Amino acid sequence: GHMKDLKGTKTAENLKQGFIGESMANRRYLYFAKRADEEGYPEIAGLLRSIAEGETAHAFGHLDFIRQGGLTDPATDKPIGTLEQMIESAIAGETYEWTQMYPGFAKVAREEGFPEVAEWFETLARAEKSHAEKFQNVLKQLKGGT
Amino acid sequence: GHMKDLKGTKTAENLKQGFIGESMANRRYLYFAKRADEEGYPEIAGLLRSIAEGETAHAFGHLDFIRQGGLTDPATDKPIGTLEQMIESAIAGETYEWTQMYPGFAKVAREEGFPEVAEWFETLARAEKSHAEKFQNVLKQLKGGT
Ligand SMILES: [Cl-]
Ligand SMILES: [Cl-]
Ligand SMILES: [Mn+2]
Ligand SMILES: [Mn+2]
Ligand SMILES: [Mn+2]
Ligand SMILES: [Mn+2]
Repeated sequence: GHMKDLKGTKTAENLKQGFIGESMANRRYLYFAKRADEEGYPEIAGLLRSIAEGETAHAFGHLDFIRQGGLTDPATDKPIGTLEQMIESAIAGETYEWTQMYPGFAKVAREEGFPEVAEWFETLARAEKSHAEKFQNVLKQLKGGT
Repeated sequence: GHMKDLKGTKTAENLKQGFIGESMANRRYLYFAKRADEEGYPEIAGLLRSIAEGETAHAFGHLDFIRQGGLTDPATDKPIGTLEQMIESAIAGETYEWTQMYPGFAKVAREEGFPEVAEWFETLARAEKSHAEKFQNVLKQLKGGT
């Protein structure tokens, strides 16, 4: 029982990268499943969806080791030990997306001659602003307010 | 109607990074929802799950622009225009994970004194090998075989 700290280790970075790849895999497989669905391949669609559940299990297990080891959220570098911390992590990521990421992407898309992509990024910025506000309302309630 | 190619643009990289962040957000929010569930916060859990659906919509829309613009899969740098290409992308990512990513992570985890994390990475390598084989079997069927 020689217990070591994950902070600042390569393993900590590897758990974060594992989480990213697992997250992408579930999204990709469910996206692919819709193409199988369209074209009439229910067994392929079903396999994609079942393997996607595996990737959920993998992502969540990475997060368990991250949280239990006192590492931060891969997306935000904020702690995710408690429910309030998790909501704070949500708010930080949403805030980054609507105040920095998506408006910057929309500006670049317009500069590069991709106005339809820019309008999408603008739509998303508005959506993440909404998400942030709604998470802020839950945080206020968790902290004992209205 | 002055149509430009997304390949090699900043916008192409921004769609990929958008996809990564959206993927992580859906995973994180569903993970957070389970903590809300445990502790008896059904309205918070429900909000997390509903916002997670938004993040699905966002991720899938990024993939639509990627695919429609002839860009490759953020996770594998493989085309994802057709169902067979999507399955090939799945196989490539699974193959990377079991033949390189997870065994390398397990080796590093053991070196750094994290055997329980290593055993997890070893479990995952075995799982991704299984996923690869099962996707390879579907690809063989899509190509007209048994
Ligand atoms: Cl089928
Ligand atoms: Cl509640
Ligand atoms: Mn996996
Ligand atoms: Mn959001
Ligand atoms: Mn989003
Ligand atoms: Mn897999």
